[PDB]
Amino acid sequence: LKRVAVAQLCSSADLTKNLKVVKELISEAIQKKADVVFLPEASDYLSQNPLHSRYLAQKSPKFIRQLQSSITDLVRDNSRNIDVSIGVHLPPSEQDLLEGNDRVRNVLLYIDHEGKILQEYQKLHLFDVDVPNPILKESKSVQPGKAIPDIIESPLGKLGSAICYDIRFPEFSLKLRSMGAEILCFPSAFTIKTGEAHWELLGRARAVDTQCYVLMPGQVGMHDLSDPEWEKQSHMSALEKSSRRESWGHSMVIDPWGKIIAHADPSTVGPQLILADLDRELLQEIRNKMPLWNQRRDDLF
Amino acid sequence: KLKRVAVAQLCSSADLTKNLKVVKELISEAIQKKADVVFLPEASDYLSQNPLHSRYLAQKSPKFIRQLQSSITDLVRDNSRNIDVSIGVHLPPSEQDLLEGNDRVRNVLLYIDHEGKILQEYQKLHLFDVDVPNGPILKESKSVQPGKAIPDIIESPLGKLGSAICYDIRFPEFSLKLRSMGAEILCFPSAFTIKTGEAHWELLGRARAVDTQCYVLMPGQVGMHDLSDPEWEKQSHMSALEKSSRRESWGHSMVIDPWGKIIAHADPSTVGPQLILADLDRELLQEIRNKMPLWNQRRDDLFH
Ligand SMILES: C[As](C)(=O)[O-]
Ligand SMILES: C[As](C)(=O)[O-]
Repeated sequence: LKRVAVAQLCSSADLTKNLKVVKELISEAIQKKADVVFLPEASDYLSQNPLHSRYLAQKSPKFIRQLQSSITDLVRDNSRNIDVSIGVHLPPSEQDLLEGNDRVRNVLLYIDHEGKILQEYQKLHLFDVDVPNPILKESKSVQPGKAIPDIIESPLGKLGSAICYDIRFPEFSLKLRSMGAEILCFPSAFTIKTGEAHWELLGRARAVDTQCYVLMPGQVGMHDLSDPEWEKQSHMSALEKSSRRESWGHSMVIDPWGKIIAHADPSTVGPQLILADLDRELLQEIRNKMPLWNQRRDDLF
Repeated sequence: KLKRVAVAQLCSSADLTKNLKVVKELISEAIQKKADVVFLPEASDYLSQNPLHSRYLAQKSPKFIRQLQSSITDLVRDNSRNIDVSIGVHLPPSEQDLLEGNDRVRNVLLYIDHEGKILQEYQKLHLFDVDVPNGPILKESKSVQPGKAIPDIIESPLGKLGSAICYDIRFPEFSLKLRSMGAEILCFPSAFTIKTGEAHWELLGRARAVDTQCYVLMPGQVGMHDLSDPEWEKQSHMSALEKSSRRESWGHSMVIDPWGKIIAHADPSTVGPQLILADLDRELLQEIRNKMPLWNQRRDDLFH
């Protein structure tokens, strides 16, 4: 058995405040003897609009460097290793700007106990949706990724990584299992409407489809994305402020048979951590008994 | 603006004549309820005791199908009203199969129109070869030969129909292909086990519905099956010890909208045959696809 921690939190537009929360969760995870901690999409910030995101993305590299230092500090202080999977934003590179692509990068970092970034997964499927009872277009601020993420040989086993919308495209999850995934993660900032309808369904489905443990770290609650300093500098009227967002939470861990084995406590309000012990022998037993990957029709599909 | 579907739940025996009677009653009920199409489960002609039994019964299936074709035209004529029928049956191996040393039966999903014309015979692609958790070892491939073709989209009275069977549901790329080809409605006629049914039946149907943004129809076998066949047991020189033929199906037949909402579901208080009805809404389906345009947002540059 190996221990995973899944974090649930509520990002503001203040990267400093968000970093403090992130650090506390990582510290809690080490104290609870988790070997890896998984944090949601956009753990560095959430923004009011594309202009705001571009402004905040400039601050993200410092957030990441301070986080790297904080992990090595926490590991050394507690005398125990932990790896961190965390959703952040990155600003466009110098080359991107020259090519006329001034969009930010929605990225999932895997940072090991040495504070080294082992992977930077850039979100492949962008959330451009008329949410059933606001009209969202992530591609107005965000640039899509160019590559399928490699499987990570984590302390928990073979890990396949994805972000939010990615979960809705089953071919991605299937590919990660084909590449050797035993564990999938979907750090997310889900809406209330789609969360109530599909969050648990999609997580359990991916787990059952792929015979993988599935980790679902989610943003939760009502966000306050106000940023007086940005609002002043860009000369905003209060009428064009868009600082309210709300996220579904219900962060969970699902076993390869679709059983929810850990779930966020709905009665606790702030950031929270959930723990699960993962069983490699149960995973192997499920795959042995129902050998889906020996039964696919690759000749046709 | 709405189109009515009927989904049948039944309990097949090894007796093709008895099974036909039940199928005929359900189709009759569907026409009376003004369903445009009726969907029946996998193995609606028969279920068997073992691979040898299946091969023996499959020889009787062509007669079953001809009688069914005739029954449909008779029912259409007598009610002055059209219906199409989707039904899981078995078929014996072809001469070409036999020449290749393949005497296994075909697990096929038939689409039959109101004139009794067979429009499609989809031969099941993925076969149920699994060790059931706290259950029996099952190997469909011992009795059944896997298909070699992706089923064409059927332009049914309800809309564009993508067809699959049972175990096919567990392979998301199949349902994804059906939607890519233009499906608006998916069907998974099944004979699902108790153990896997309790765990995954509702999950898989709802998942496929929301994955593909299609209506999903799930006609299921239900109950403890009577696989008794005295004349065949005699012919096979089967002892009473070998005669213990136990099989049980999950049922819980349902219809699911493209958002994953269950809109019709079998009554759990019946273990016998029953029909459920649903009105399918084309506007809702198109609305969902418009608001979340998944098929405009895939990464074919990476997956394929
Ligand atoms: C019994 As036939 C040859 O119409 O499938
Ligand atoms: C043919 As006998 C009744 O001896 O098994």
